[PDB]
Amino acid sequence: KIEEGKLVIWINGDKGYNGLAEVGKKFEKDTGIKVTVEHPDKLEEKFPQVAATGDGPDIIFWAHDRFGGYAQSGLLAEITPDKAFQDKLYPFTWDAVRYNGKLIAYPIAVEALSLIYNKDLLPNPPKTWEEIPALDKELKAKGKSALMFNLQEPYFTWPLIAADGGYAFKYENGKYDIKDVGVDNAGAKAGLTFLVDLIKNKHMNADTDYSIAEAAFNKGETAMTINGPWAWSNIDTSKVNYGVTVLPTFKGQPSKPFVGVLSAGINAASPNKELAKEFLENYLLTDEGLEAVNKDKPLGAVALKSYEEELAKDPRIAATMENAQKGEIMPNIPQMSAFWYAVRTAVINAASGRQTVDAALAAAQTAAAAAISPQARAFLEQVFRRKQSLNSKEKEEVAKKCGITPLQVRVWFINKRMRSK
Repeated sequence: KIEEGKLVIWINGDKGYNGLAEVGKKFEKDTGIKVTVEHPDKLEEKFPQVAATGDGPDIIFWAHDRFGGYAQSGLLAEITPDKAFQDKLYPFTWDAVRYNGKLIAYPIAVEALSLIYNKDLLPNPPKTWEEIPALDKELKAKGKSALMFNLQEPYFTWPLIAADGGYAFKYENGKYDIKDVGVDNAGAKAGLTFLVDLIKNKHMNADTDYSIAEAAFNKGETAMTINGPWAWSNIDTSKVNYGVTVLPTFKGQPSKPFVGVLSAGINAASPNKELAKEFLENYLLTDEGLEAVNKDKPLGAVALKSYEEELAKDPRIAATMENAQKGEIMPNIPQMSAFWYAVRTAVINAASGRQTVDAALAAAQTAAAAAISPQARAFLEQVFRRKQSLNSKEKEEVAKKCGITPLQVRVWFINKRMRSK
């Protein structure tokens, strides 16, 4: 589908989509072409599902880590800005959206998590994770808690897991080794054990999610939280007097948040590629365009040099970049999705007691390193249960929705049907 003559954009609900729509209005006013902005739930999972059949938005916004998978599946159109335009954004942001030699998206913002604390409840935030238990005990005696953050998404817990040595994929020569995962090494175990101990010792609740953590902090119930710039807006309206700073250290090591580059990709099936290019290059990626988005929900640090250097005057932005500096820009390779799913499961199981820390991370390593991820395998079985044979078109479709190779799909089905007698 995807109607030619207009632009449909998808951006996560925690971002300034209303601000983005304002940029869209400007675009429509100048060009006459309508821009509709939508914020579907689980949009990063839905995109492959719809784009696999040539449908979906013309433009998709998400951190660069999901884009290598999309590009590998041929769901993203190559972008080719002139050197003049590329010079307007930091070289490392273009690097983040380069896959197999091709730029596959326009960098927008550089996202990194930071420690957010209530200045009135804690004028001096802890420098180490180790201090949190004792700090929490004190606050509890006052009917308050020390720390609350989303424990359901590995994005928020990864900074601690990686602090003492945990890593996603090993960067050997000049590439990531998809078979060398570091979610089960000494550093990862130490990090996760500390997190589980916090929950075990009633310093945090295993079911605390994004909404719960945000409500408690903006209510003055907890002294600290971990989140990104997009959340500053709601805190401002809460009147809570907060500060944004470097994340606590662990075992004397800095927390290492995975840094994401919020980027805009163009659907390979879009019949509005030139219009998408014009919108992104001439309207959004301008000081005026980004400011409009920022006004709705803070983008944090950005890729556009001219705007980043103005934002740099803001201490919350310096804090964001300081944390970004301590962590690392995440890989954009296809396997990142399996990685995230693996850590998500491990943290949830370790925190609930379904698995010991060692058992949880052992399974995480296997899951993240698997040639066919558990998610992909599950999808394959669902399809197989309905049809044990697929033609070329169907195989291509399944692969795209799957985030796996067409040959992988083909051989899996063959192996699945093999018999001996």
